[PDB]
Formats: sequence, structure tokens, C-alpha cells
Amino acid sequence: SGFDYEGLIDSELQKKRLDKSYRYFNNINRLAKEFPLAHRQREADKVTVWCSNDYLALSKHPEVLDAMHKTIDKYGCGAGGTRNIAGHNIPTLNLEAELATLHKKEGALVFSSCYVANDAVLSLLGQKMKDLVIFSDELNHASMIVGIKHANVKKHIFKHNDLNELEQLLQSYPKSVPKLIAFESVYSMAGSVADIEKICDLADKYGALTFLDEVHAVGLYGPHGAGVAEHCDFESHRASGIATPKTNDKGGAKTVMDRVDMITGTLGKSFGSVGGYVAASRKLIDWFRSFAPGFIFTTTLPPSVMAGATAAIRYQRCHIDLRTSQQKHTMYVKKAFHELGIPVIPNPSHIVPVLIGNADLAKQASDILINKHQIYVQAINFPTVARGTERLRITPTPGHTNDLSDILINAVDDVFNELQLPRVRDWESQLLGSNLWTSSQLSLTNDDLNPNVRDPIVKQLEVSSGIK
Amino acid sequence: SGFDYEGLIDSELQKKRLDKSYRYFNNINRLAKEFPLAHRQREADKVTVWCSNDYLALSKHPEVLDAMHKTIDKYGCGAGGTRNIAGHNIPTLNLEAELATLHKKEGALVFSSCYVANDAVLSLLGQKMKDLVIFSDELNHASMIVGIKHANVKKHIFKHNDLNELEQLLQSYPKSVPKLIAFESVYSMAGSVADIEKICDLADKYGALTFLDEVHAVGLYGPHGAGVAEHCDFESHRASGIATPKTNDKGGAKTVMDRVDMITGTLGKSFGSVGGYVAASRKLIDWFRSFAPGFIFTTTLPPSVMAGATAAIRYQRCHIDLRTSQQKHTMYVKKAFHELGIPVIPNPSHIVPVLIGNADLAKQASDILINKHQIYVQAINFPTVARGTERLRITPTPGHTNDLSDILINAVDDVFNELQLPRVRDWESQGGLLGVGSNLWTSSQLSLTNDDLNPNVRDPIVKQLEVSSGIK
Ligand SMILES: Cc1ncc(COP(=O)(O)O)c(CNCC(=O)O)c1O
Ligand SMILES: Cc1ncc(COP(=O)(O)O)c(CNCC(=O)O)c1O
Repeated sequence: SGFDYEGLIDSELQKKRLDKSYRYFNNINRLAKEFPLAHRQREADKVTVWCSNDYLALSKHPEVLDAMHKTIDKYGCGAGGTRNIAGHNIPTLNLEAELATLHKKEGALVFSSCYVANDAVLSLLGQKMKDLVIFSDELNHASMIVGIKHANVKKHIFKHNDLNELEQLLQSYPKSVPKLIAFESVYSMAGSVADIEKICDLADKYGALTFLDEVHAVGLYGPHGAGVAEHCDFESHRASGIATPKTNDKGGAKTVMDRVDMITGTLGKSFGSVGGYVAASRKLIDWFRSFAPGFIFTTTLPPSVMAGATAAIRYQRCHIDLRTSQQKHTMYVKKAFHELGIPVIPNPSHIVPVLIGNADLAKQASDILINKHQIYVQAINFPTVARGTERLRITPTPGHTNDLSDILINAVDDVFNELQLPRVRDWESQLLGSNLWTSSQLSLTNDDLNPNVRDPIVKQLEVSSGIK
Repeated sequence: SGFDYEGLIDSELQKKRLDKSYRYFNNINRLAKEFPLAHRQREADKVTVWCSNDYLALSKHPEVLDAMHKTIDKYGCGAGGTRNIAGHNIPTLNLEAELATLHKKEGALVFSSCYVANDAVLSLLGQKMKDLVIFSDELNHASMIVGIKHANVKKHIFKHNDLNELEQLLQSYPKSVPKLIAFESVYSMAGSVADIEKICDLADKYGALTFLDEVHAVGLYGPHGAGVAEHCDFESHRASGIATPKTNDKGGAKTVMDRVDMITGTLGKSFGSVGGYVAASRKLIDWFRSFAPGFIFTTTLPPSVMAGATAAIRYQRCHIDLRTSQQKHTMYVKKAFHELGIPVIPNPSHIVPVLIGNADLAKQASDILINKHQIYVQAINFPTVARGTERLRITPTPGHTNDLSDILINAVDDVFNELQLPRVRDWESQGGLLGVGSNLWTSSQLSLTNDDLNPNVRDPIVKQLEVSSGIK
């Protein structure tokens, strides 16, 4: 007999168990009628979910559900084909148009997932420019890492958010060498934020494209939820609404969001659905549409799923109260943790990473929270984060009111004592250690938005179907 | 001064226009209440869709829609996370269990899409066995090609369905070399079918894994729609229903479907939804679950989308009349075309590829069909097929009854005259092409009804798999 395939797999699975990164998924059945509750195996066994990426609770929004129900009745479930063959349609057109409008770009292209979007764009760039050099933040997501490998070009990794190191790398190449700077706006495991504007400045100076993943930012930053790039020119964007502003927030001609060449997002988090996208110039979009195999050779997302996301995007654009209440909830939890010496990785975003520092203790903390306190928070271990930096990821939403927060705070405090986990004081004696939303921005209401953001009559893009 | 990025893209887009493979997508709005009709830009402007991969018309089935509606009311739209974080749930468990049941495997794992499934499995195998040699059918789908590139291992391409050439390639390595044979059951562009059994025999003899893409076969072949692998032991599977058969169709211990190491499918065709999967041993599934980044680091499909597919799978398992009526519809169209000398690439499957032979004429035929006859059929050109072999792809379903077929036949006949396209006779004069000049479903199999299935397929109490969540 030949190779021992079963032996190779056995030993590979055993390494996961011995190093204790072997994952057990929790049966979590999220309740649309009782957000943010979920049930486990039994309907009667409920927990409060504190680690979902349904950041704005739009997965259960009436306009999202209604859009789904109506679309299902008209279109059915599946698209029934690919974009080329029988799977191109009005829900697709409306969604691409909505995303392009959100990022104030010429075009947007929808993919199965942002994982696929990231892989497709990065792969194609590298496969069509073999001389390309990619500069990648060390904390970039798996999707981007995989895309960068697939691109199959020279790559440099820079220390996280270290723009001195990035500039030194950029500088060591002639300007005429094609370059790509690949980064995220908000890094999900730490909640850290990129200086998008400074990166755009570096791109201008050294002749690089910019690729920006706003997956943990869309819905959440900027007056309309277009992301951190929008937040960079918050007041310009707020004044102009849907329109491109006359000037950026410093009185210059171009906004940050305009200067970024390629912006990717998800429909699977804030926008309450599933899918991915890239927003960019008409030329870039047409190129991806025409050449990306991960776009071309795959069933189109169901119409209903697209209709849902479109509804979510439209609603959130003109409901800044979603963001203000999320930020308030987050800040409430963060300040309560600070007072109790519960160690939170400091960040200016909506993510609350509670530092544990140990794989087994993080899993046990998660275990006790769900079984004893009916709180669902997931442990983040290697390989998603560095060994020794293990943590619990907590993500408050507009639905996590202060009464629910109080229960969380009490439970986490309690679990820290039960496991005798290190407090902030203890960490100081012995790691990974200031808010994007300002008080000014946090006191805005929906009345302070440009009325042109309420039910815009958004027209379909020619590029979605092909250009004459 | 800086690289001309816009220049590179412009010239790249211009190559598509000059070679005339630059695609214009049709606005096709499929109507659940009026299958297989769709509207274009205006609701009033309707066409009949004849090139959908909604092969069993289950995208609009009441049990599918009802499953979606109820799931949406309970769960909402999005999963709200990945499988690891807040996106693992009962709809997921039920779907994976249903797929494992269908293929009579220990486990199944759901992905965003079969494109992603294929890429993930192939990538991982090659990344974890760098000495692996992959033997790949020349007509394998882009997803598999890309997966095989990503695997980043030695690859041999064998001529399409040529198991003599495959054997000679396999033979030129010692048995102890790790090997993978990657192939499809049904190839969508001409409807050809693999000899899965002979490939399993070659894998046994030369010590290879088998990777089988049944994307154009699930729902459609075998008594329960488990695919061509099931069709290989049709009678054993039919007798045993959902249970593993006592013997295969030759009286041996193991069925072909059991001997295939990895089977991938889609939820986006027959099963009327979206998504992909692999069915395999518990060990393999646990491995993909634990290691495939394309599985791990992506939002879970919406619960409703999973619930829809589950309903579609359960329904089709015990409705063999879906397959018999599809095959009859296909055979009706094929034989009508034969009588009219409309050239169809001969195949034993459910696909009707009408040979045009010219890129411009195929697009014009498609154009005239939709604008003049309200028939939507897509032209297939280079690079999807060889230049000179361009064609129209027609895919009948249970919903394409003979009245609709008659309209299609009439329209295609009409278009052939309008464009003075070559008939079968005309191709024969030039020496034939691609067989223009049997059948998986036999007469015996085609006269089976739902009463001839094992009752254990009706409402199986399918139990959730431990491997879906993790094994201790
Ligand atoms: C930063 C980031 N980028 C891209 C993706 C992929 O997008 P989709 O989920 O639409 O496939 C994820 C998903 N993973 C979420 C997480 O890292 O917690 C992500 O977190
Ligand atoms: C043979 C084959 N394999 C895999 C896939 C990918 O499946 P998803 O659509 O679920 O990603 C497809 C898609 N069908 C493309 C075509 O008919 O050319 C396919 O045809």
C-alpha cells in the first residue's frame, strides 16, 4: 500500500489538541425577536450574546426582514446561476449602486464574501503586475495574507501601524516600481485603527496603490457609516451628505476616502447579511468583473440576501443614532472595566478586548461565562492572536443597553475572581497597554444629517452589467 | 515617475473587447410564482429561462420558501459571525447532517460556495503534502484549477476522460508517492460524464486519493439525487434508501460513493440556494474545519439560506419524479432537435449543448432568441470552450414541460433558418465535430416513481454530527 494519508491527518489533528488551539464551536441560535439573546441546544436555554459582529443589530431590523420576505416571494431563494448566466438582476444592481454611493466611488462589485473579495483583488493585482511590491501590516487578516501569498509577488511586512518602518521600506525602492499598501482601517482583534490619511500621503510620495479593508468599520464610522476613511473628513461628509464634498476637513481638495484606490467591506457584519465588496474607480471594477475567477465562476448570492443588505445600508446611512448609541454602550463597558481593573487592550474603536494572557484560562473564562452567567463571549487564542496575548472579545451594539452591560461587568468581574486572573495592577507589575468618536460627534442626531441621505433615488451602475 | 496602473488595466480590458469575450450580463429577474419565466428591466417584459442551473426548480419550491420565511422570523438575516464566533447554529448543524446523510458519509462541511470549498480542500492537501502529485482532468472547473495552483504541488493534466492516459501517468510513479485524482462527475459545458468507478479502481491500484466534484450532478443522479457516484450503485442505494447498502451493485462490500475520499457539491444549483460543501470521513472533515482559512475566517451563510437548502435536499431525496421528469424533458428536447437536424453535442446527461461553431453567430442567436422569441439561453464562447466549438447551453428542469419545450424547439429552429446556421447534415459534410453526426438514466430507472423508493427516505430523523462542532 501507498502513502499513509490517515496517519498524516491524525498527527496534524493531534498537534491542534496538544497545543490547545483545537476549537469547539458553540451552538448559538440568535433570536431576532429578542436581540441580543440566543438559545443553545434547547430553546429554553438562553444566553446574552456579547461577541457577535452584528454590530448595529441590523440582522433583525424590520426593513431588512421585510426586504427579504418580499424578495423571496418574487424571486425565490437562489439566484439560480452566476452573474454571466441567469444570476444578474435588479437586487444585484441596487446593492452595487448603494455601496458605490456609500463610499462615494464610481463603482462597486459584490462577491460571495469579503474573504473572497480580498483574495480576488490582491491575487489579480499581483498576477497582472509581476513587478508589484506589496507592503502589508503585520496584523492584516487571514483573507489579506492569503490574497498576498496568491498574488505571488515581493512582499514586505511592516510592524503594526508603524509608518516610520513603512516609509523606510517604501523609500528603498525607485518610485517607478509598482507598489501596493495593504491595510485595515480597524483591526478586529485589538481594535486599533490605521492612520489612513498618512498612508495615503506615503502612497502619493512613493507611487503606491492603496488597498483598505474597512470590514470592521463600515456602518460604524463616519456620519453615514462609510468607515474610518469617511470619519477622517467627518464634517465635510456630514455637510455634503451623499454628494462628494467641495473640500476635505482641512480645506484641501480631496477627501481621504476619495484618495484610497480600493476599499473592501463585508455585508456580513454591520449590514446584517452576508457577502463582500470592493469600491473603486469604474476601470478597476470593470477589470475585476472581467478577470477575477472568484467573481466569475460562482453562484450569485440570493436576491433576498442582497435586498437585505441594501435595506440595511440605506437605513444606517441616515440613522447616525445607531453609531452614537453603539459608541456610548462601548464607552460605558470600557469605563466600568477600567474602574474594576479589568484589563482592556486600549483602543479608540468599538471593540473591547479583555486580556487574559493564557489559552486555557481564556477558554475556561468563556466556559464559565456561558454556563454560569449565561454570557456568550468567545476566547481568542493562537493562531488568531500571539500566544501569551489570549483574550475575550466583547463587541457592544445599540442593543446592549446599560442594564445588560451591568450584568456583563458584574459577571466578568466575578469570573476574574473565580479564576484569580490578573487585573490591570498585576499587569503593570509584570503588555499591549483616544477615541475616534468625539463628544461633539456623539451628540449629533439624525436631524443633523443632510436630508439628501434620506431615501436617495440611487441609480444603477453601467459597469455592473458591462460598459459600451 | 510612477507606474501606469490605469494604462495596464485599460489594455487588459481592451484584450477582452478585441478577442470578443468581453461579457454583457443580462438583467434576469426570475419569478418564483411563474417558473421558468423572468422579467428584464421592466416587470412587463418577460422571457423563458432555459439556461439556469436551478436544475430541479427548487429555488421557488413552497417548502424551500416556507423554510426561509420561518427561519428569517426566528434568526433574522445574517448569521452575525463566523463558525468560531457566534455563527454556529442549528440550521448549520441540520444542513451538514443532511449532506452527510445524502452522500452516506461520516461528515460534511459547509462553505460560502463550492468555489471556496474546492479551493480550500485542494489548497490544504497540497500545502500539507508538498510531495503530492495531482492528476487533473483537462476540463476541470476554474475553482479546481485555482485550488490546484494554490496547492502548489506537481500536477499532471490528462486528456478529458482519458483513463488510459491517466493510468500511464499514475503508473510512472511508485505506489507510495502521495497522489490525488481531481475530476468532476458531470462536465457542464458539454455534459460528459466521468467513469467514477474505473477512477476509484485506478486510485486503489496506484495509491491515490480521489477528489470528486458533483456540482452538476447532485439532485440529478442516483435514486436520491446524491450524484453520479450514487448512480454507479443505483439499485443497491435504491433498496437501502438512506442506509448504507449491504453490498454494492456487483455484490462487493463498498459502493463507489463510499470509495470516493472527498465529494464536493454546491447548494446553488439543484438545491436552490447558495453555498458549497465537502462530504468525507470524520477525520478529513475535522481537518478542513480546523485548518482551512477559507472556512475559518469568513461569515457563516445566513441561517435562512441553509434552512432553504436543507428543505430542498430533504424534498428531492424522496421525489425521484423530479429526476425522471427532468430526464424526460431533456430527452424530449434532444430528440426534437435530432429530428430537425439541430446539432446537439451528444452526451448521457441533462445538458443540451447546441453547436453553433462561431462566436459571433452564437451571440447573435442568443440575442435573437431573447429579443424576438423571449427565450433566454446563453452563448458559450472562448475561453470557456475551444474556438470553433461555440454553443448555446440549454438546461431543462422539471418545470420545462413539453408546451415550453415546443416553444423552444420552434424558436431555435426558426433562429437556425434566420441565421442560416449549419444543421447536422451540414456538419457531416465537413467531417463532423464533437460527435454531431447511451444515457445515464435507463428506461428501467426512468419508469420508477416515489412509491419505488425505500420509505426510510420520506422524513428521516437526521441527527446532528459531533464533528460540525468539534470532537473530544
Ligand atoms: C478584517 C477582516 N477582513 C475580512 C474578513 C472577511 O470578510 P467576510 O466575513 O465577509 O468573509 C474578515 C472576517 N472575519 C472576522 C474576524 O476576523 O473576526 C475580517 O475580520
Ligand atoms: C464544476 C463546478 N465546480 C464548482 C463550482 C463552484 O460552485 P459554487 O457556484 O457553489 O461556488 C461550479 C460553479 N458553476 C460554474 C459553471 O457552471 O461554469 C462548477 O460548475
